[PDB]
Amino acid sequence: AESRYVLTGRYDSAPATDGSGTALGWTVAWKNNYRNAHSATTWSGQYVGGAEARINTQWLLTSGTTEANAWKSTLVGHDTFTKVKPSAEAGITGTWYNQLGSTFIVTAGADGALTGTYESAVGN
Amino acid sequence: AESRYVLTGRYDSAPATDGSGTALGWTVAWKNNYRNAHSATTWSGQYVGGAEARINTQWLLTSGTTEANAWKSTLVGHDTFTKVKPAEAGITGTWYNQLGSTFIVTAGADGALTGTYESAVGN
Amino acid sequence: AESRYVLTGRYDSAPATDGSGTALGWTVAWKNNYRNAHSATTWSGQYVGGAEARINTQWLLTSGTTEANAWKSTLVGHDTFTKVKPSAEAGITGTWYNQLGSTFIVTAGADGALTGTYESAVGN
Amino acid sequence: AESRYVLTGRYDSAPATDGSGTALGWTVAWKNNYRNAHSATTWSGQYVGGAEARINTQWLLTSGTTEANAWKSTLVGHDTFTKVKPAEAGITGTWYNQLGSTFIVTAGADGALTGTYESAVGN
Ligand SMILES: O=C(O)CCCC[C@@H]1SC[C@@H]2NC(=O)N[C@@H]21
Ligand SMILES: O=C(O)CCCC[C@@H]1SC[C@@H]2NC(=O)N[C@@H]21
Ligand SMILES: O=C(O)CCCC[C@@H]1SC[C@@H]2NC(=O)N[C@@H]21
Ligand SMILES: O=C(O)CCCC[C@@H]1SC[C@@H]2NC(=O)N[C@@H]21
Repeated sequence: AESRYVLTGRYDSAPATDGSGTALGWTVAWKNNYRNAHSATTWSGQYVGGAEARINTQWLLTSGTTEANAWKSTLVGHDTFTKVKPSAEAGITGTWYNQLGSTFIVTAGADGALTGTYESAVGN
Repeated sequence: AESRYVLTGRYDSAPATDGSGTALGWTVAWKNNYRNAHSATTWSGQYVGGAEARINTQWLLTSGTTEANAWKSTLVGHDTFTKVKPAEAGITGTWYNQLGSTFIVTAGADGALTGTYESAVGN
Repeated sequence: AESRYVLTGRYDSAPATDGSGTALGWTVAWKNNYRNAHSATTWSGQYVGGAEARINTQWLLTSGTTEANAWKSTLVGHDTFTKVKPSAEAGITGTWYNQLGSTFIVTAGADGALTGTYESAVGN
Repeated sequence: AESRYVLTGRYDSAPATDGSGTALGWTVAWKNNYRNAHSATTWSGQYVGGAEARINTQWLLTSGTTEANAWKSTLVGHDTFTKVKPAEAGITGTWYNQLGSTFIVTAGADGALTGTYESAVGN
């Protein structure tokens, strides 16, 4: 769909069981079959499980630029994701929304893979 | 392999018709069959082609932490990759950064990045 | 005092009056007359005025390292500051606390200067 | 001066007795008597002394935005400074980064950084 973009990423599929979060990250390149922003975002963060599951992230959004403009190519920010209807695999897998109203649909594989789609409330 | 970790990511497979760079990113979770650092790095940047191609990145390395220690969970840095080992034109290939880490990547026609990463530091 | 560190920074002393925040930043080097962490944090952000005044920031915390360890010298994060008892000068000047329970006492000067003290709830 | 902006910051004035670098940071708000970009940059990094001294930094450039646009308010990058114009040992002096910007700084004995910054880009 016009609003959805592919994501792929990785997570720690054998996380510590000592109270620590589960490290993960993913990337969206902002091209789909409808639009192309010539940019890519990576989110790096951790999954915090339980009934009030969260994925807390920081992100880097790099736009393709000329070399002369490369100094201003990368935005930084932070997103917190809340799971709709809340193992790390089962914990992460599902639909999530962030504070902007963006939506993150993800499946976590047994091998550490993250796959899914992202819809941003802003940009593009 | 002991020192290699899986990566995946995405890149702009139809970059602007105008001298831009090609936006991209990828992730490594630092677990393999030998070690687990309970952490993940994402690199965000752009590929700059030509005679001496480069991938210029900034990265975020998040470690799993308690919520109380989350304030100190994330390192930030910057890596520049070239194909010079301390080659065909394009992103696909073997790249090395300023630390001597090895990034071996395949770029699929429709935007996928897949490969392996071997870090010269950490773990 | 043992818990307090000097800060200095700068703010836009003639900000846009079009709904935009007021850009600012400051630095703490984590040495006082009691402790030295051999590190420094910079906060970069904006002041959002009104009765529910906020300073929203991202920060970089660099520790002194050897060259071999420089790759792991810098932490990144984000702090949101709430004003205790809420011009940009008057708006910014006061006592603020962040989500960690740290406290930021600042005076904004007519020339764009920020001066004050910082007490961190964590680290050191 | 038209192209110079005020900076202040702080540095560790008693760095570790052990080969560390000296942690430091500074801020420029991009308002002077000529222009106002409604933005501020902070540089966080460390000074590495010796024969060819360096200040290695990462920076955050926040622009004043509406709250709705705050997600895109902050650029991040990295600057490396040397004293080579495109000198006495220490932080105090005139430094240049890879963009050709000029950072003129005085380091006070007890941790103050003061000076001016002229950017080769932006504004
Ligand atoms: O405009 C672009 O270049 C592409 C869209 C970027 C949207 C960003 S990604 C980080 C932040 N979190 C979101 O959910 N949306 C924005
Ligand atoms: O120690 C860890 O938590 C995992 C290894 C991290 C290595 C980092 S990733 C960013 C930087 N670039 C590299 O090539 N290595 C380091
Ligand atoms: O441990 C250190 O190296 C010095 C103290 C660092 C405390 C950091 S600064 C960013 C974050 N916000 C706070 O209020 N405290 C932490
Ligand atoms: O355009 C602006 O908002 C103000 C000028 C910003 C210039 C930036 S600061 C980080 C980077 N390093 C430099 O020397 N210049 C750019």
